[PDB]
Amino acid sequence: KDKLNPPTPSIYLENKRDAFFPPLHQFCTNPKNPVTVIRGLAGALKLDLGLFSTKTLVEANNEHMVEVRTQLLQPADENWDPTGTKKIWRCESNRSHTTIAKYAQYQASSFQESLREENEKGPFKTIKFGTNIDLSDNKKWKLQLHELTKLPAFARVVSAGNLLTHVGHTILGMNTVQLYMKVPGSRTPGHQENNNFCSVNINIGPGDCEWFVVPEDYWGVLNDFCEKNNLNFLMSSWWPNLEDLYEANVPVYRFIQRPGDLVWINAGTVHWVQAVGWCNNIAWNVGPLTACQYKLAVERYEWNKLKSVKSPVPMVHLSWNMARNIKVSDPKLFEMIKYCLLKILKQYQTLREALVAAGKEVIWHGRTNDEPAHYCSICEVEVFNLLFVTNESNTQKTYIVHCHDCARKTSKSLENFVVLEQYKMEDLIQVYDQFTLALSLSS
Ligand SMILES: O=C(O)CCNc1cc(N2CCc3ccccc3CC2)nc(-c2ccccn2)n1
Ligand SMILES: [Fe+2]
Ligand SMILES: [Zn+2]
Repeated sequence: KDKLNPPTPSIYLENKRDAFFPPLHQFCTNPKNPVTVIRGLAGALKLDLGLFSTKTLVEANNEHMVEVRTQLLQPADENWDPTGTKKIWRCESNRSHTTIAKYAQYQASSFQESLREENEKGPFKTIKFGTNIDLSDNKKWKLQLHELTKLPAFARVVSAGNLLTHVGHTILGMNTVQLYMKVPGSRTPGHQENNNFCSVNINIGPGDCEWFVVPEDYWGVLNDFCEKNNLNFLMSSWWPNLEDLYEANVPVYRFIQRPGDLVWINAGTVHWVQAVGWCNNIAWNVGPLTACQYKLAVERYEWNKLKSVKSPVPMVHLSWNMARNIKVSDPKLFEMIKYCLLKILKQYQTLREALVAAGKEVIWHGRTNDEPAHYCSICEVEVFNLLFVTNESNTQKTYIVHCHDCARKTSKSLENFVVLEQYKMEDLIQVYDQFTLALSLSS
């Protein structure tokens, strides 16, 4: 069908007025739009993309680390097995490190080589993709990060309407900017974002990228394809065969992102990308305050536990911060948060009471103000409030956190552990009790 090749939701911007017009924000965060391409965004805001050019990056921080992915240059929208015999999803890629200076030299020489060749099944040539360049340090990237404060609020790295701002600590690559340096054929394999959070991606240019997008509600079909073909959906590198998807009645959105175009990847949207030319891209996550975002983040948080994968967004910690600090006025979002908090509060009460009835002391430990969420050092599950720490780590004040189950598996009666409490019961009950739906007259 044509229903399987739907048009891309696309907003065409001319000026600042268009960029700050509230229907834009609403269009991006509408769950019916799996992706939104905001064309002409950088030009409309007079954003200086030059601050993210390879030449500028090399001058700024020439020894900055780059995670190199070495890949094969595959034809068009396809992915062939090493031998060029059949199309497959798997596309593993070896990792190494280099610096911005060294990668720049390669990106530039690759272009010169192409010019010289233009004046002259596979097997395929090898290319290198410069990935995951960490732009978190404001003292190294001051002008770069400042330029991105010119965006409308809903798309910024930091804003009051961004759940990731309410986490209250850094989640590298989500509430900090990552940069990608590309040559033609550089591929971002298929995935969903961490905990299904929206992503913002700006192409710096000078060349284009081609994007492939599948709506969130078809992710199970792709997960099933992965399980059938011995791939881990979450953790392996795969490039979907478009003929498999068409045969499975999965719609695929496909489009070109030109320099200065902003791509909004909506919550839980499955996507993959290839560079058509030589370009750089910048990206980060945003978590709009909508029922759909919160729900999908919680679903993936729980799915991650079943798949034994760490959630980079600590959804327990975040939910308590939301209750302390955000006046929520959408009834649907409100009820989801309230439901989650009650579950958390009740499981904590059940556990705390079992510990006390077993004669185990609970030690008042408290918390530092900007202290991150904790995860179990063994199984990597988020641990909230009651921290299980060995007698030795407690004495040494390293406070290495375990969850209850992992502690119990190590030390049957918890004789090797102390139990540390970061929040008083009465304080958590109050935050819950005082978290009520705020009235807003708007839709
Ligand atoms: O191509 C762009 O402009 C966007 C790149 N986006 C990426 C890029 C990226 N990587 C670079 C591409 C790549 C190439 C080859 C193998 C693996 C990977 C994954 C890491 N990883 C992720 C990622 C990872 C975990 C959760 C959410 N997102 N996203
Ligand atoms: Fe990503
Ligand atoms: Zn554990």
